[PDB]
Amino acid sequence: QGLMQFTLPVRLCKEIELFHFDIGPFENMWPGIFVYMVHRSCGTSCFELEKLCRFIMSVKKNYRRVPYHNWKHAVTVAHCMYAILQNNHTLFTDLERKGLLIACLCHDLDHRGFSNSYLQKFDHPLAALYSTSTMEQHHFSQTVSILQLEGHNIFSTLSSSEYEQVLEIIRKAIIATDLALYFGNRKQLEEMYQTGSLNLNNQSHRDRVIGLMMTACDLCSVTKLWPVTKLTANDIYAEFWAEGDEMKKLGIQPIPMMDRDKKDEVPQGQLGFYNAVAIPCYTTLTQILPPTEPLLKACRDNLSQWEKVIRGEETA
Ligand SMILES: CNC(=O)c1c(NC(=O)c2nc(C3CC3)ccc2Nc2cncnc2)cnn1CCOC
Ligand SMILES: [Mg+2]
Ligand SMILES: [Zn+2]
Repeated sequence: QGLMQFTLPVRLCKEIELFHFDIGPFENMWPGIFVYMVHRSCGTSCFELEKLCRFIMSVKKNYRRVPYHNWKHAVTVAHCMYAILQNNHTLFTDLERKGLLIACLCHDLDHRGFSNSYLQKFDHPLAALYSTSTMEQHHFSQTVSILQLEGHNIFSTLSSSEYEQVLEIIRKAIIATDLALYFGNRKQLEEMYQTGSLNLNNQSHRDRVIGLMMTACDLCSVTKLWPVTKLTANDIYAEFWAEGDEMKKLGIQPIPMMDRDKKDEVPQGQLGFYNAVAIPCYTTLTQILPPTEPLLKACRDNLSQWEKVIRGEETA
């Protein structure tokens, strides 16, 4: 009952509070870690533990054995959201605490390792069904499916209209992880913040901020200790290159990040990605949520590490 608290070994208990925490190589431990994060950020009364565990294991089952967009990534993204929530606890509603961890867990459901562009060029049926944010609408669709399985409705105690709000929080959160949308969203939040217009009681403003939190959480692999960030970059390029292979099989030249014949220009590509995407992302998020500072700091640190790789002072 509410007398049963989830607990972590001492190192995990302490370090899970750090933005740069790595959830480790033991898959069996990740459901325990997520439940722990839900109990401490939401509460032990937020979800029926039996439903949550059933919902978690179905979500895990619907993640694929791909190098990067996998179950480890879902929990990692949830953990980053947990860290943002714990250090900005005053700024979020009950529905947002409930819904955002779950959105992070579900945000890449049934990812096969291929971008929205590959599905468009392949003419995947999902591209007829969802003309933009294709994968992201599929991720949400899969979330809803899993909620509608017997014994899986973790939101069963909520009123009809709360359930609808929480699903709309989840839907918009998952859609926000379409990076094609992030550039617009970050520009808008940037202008809004500088002008002083930004207003966390304005729902459409809340939506934008949660969307940037999701971008930041989604990319949070660039905010880990260097060994984690460097090893995780191998996994994403494994997917990028498999997709470039598939682009080439369609007789289409892939963009450079997905061409494995450009493996030697990964440090250059990363430098490009941090300056254009990551740094601006965590910068804007740090302005809006000052206590998310360590994400930006660890991002600048890993940039300086890539610079070191370029100049031959570091290996990868
Ligand atoms: C839009 N750009 C690019 O998506 C892009 C790159 N994307 C990533 O590296 C990357 N993308 C995602 C999301 C977009 C798919 C997440 C993590 C990434 N990296 C990473 C590094 N370390 C550890 N885990 C992950 C690389 N080159 N470009 C082109 C150059 O862009 C400026
Ligand atoms: Mg995704
Ligand atoms: Zn993701």
